[PDB]
Amino acid sequence: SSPIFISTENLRTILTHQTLINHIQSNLPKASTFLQTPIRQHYNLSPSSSLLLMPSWSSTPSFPYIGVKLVTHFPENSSQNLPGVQGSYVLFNSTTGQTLASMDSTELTLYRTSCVSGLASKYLARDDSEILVMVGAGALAPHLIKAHFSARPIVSCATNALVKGERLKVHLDLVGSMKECDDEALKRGKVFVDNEAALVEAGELVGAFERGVIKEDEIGGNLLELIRGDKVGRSSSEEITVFKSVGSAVVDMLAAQFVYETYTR
Amino acid sequence: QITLSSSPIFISTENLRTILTHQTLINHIQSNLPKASTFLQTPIRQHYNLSPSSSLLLMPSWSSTPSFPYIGVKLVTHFPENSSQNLPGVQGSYVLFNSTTGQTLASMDSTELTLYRTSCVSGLASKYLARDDSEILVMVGAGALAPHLIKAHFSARPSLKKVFIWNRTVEKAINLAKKLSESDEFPLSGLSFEGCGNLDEVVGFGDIVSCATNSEAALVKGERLKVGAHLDLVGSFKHSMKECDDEALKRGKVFVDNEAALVEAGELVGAFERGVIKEDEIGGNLLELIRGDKVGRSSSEEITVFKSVGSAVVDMLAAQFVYETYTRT
Repeated sequence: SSPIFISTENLRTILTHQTLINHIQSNLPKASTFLQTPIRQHYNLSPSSSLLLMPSWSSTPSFPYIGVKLVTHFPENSSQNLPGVQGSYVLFNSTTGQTLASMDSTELTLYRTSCVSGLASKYLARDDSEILVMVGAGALAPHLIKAHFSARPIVSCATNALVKGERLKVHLDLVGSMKECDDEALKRGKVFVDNEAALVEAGELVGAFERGVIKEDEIGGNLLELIRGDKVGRSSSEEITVFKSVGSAVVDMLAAQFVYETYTR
Repeated sequence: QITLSSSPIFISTENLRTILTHQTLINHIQSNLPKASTFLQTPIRQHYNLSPSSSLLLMPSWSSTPSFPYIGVKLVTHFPENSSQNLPGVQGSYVLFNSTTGQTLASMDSTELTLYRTSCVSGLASKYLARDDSEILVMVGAGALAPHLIKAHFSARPSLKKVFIWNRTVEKAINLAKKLSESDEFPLSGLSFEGCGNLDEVVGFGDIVSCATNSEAALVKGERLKVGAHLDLVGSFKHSMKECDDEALKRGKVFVDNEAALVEAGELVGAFERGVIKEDEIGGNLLELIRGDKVGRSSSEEITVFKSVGSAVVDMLAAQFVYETYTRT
């Protein structure tokens, strides 16, 4: 009857990066087919504040969920120990319309992006363990450690610090807008993204497109094509791979669904 | 004053019921409507056709004025064919945020919150429009809104002594009257309740006539209104049948809960479109009566009419009241 409040500790209890990685991996094709995702709604609430509404839904009974992410951006909060990005994700039953569950948007985002990048390591990191680099010690760091270790039982950039392509050992995992890689960390090899939107949102990508170092033909594919195998992952030995993630409503929905479903057994 | 939280708080419907009373919410609306209306920013709603038979609405509002530091988003789903499965068609959640820092503060059921907000807007309106010697309330409709509206009008007018509850299926009215008579609730003991099946016989009894309806059989015909009656036309989301005829608006002075009623109330729009009333002659909105810019009941013989749709500002007032009361325990 009632919707269920999933606090942050509930999220940490029920979720594991391994199982969420596998869930995303096995359901991203069908979910990307069936989920509807309108453009986001953005409102600033004051010269320094903003609200974002991100709905999504599938009304095919094979995936019966409506989701709405509500996000506040208060950047100046960072000048006072306050977090800039906050919010809640609300899940509804798409057959009856009942509110099913609500959970903290930023924690779910941590899990979502960390396991997306872990699944990307599944296709693009070479089979090498205990060799992990992490740039920054933000809240994303333990999440990304656990995800990458689940994938590869590589250097992940989640805090922002600029890494340069001349240093890198002969996989770079960029989390999404401040400089993260030099112009030609994309020189070395094949650059992959989580979805089409990255091609217009990642500052480094379209910035490298400005100066003409790479064309859009030269992008090696997105996470869906790699999962499916339509575009090949790592092919060489000491090859170059990078994966730039910006996020998508579809992965947010997959994660919210997994939380709610495995919480209710 | 007390317990704050850096987590959002889930206020259940049962929590809503033990937290709110109709009188306290009436007073909170009365004393904070002018403020909130001045400061709240409400852009156009967002509507999404989810399916040939279902839709999603998002209504955000915010005030970045620290004397009223809240952001609110009402998320509402409409699944009309749910009535075929004996399920509710209008569901959703209200999410409240701190507008100074941006943190999520509380979430609550939008449908229950709407019952409380709608009923208490009508009751507050009664304090300005119903005669203070009102003794008889006629409730047209025995649905979910009816007990709320009875309690709100009684808190508005404690001189009330008899309630007549009409419903097309009279047994629903008799059952509700029986339950309210045995209720034991304190804003309900100095009252008698009676169910009836013939609307035309009892409309003339009402010093207050409150209508929460959506059918042709529930039409309140203006000719049968008693002199000095106050007629409370309660609108609900996705309910579009006329609650009264043109004569009821012709006989009385018409007030609205806010300006949107003048374009959303089917009754008003048809009245305007046929010449029975004239828009500039509307008595005023609830904000104007509260702040004293327009007077309400002018005579003890006058017919008053109060038409309400809803407003984000009162949604926000109710959600704010629930949150702040929860934190003040």
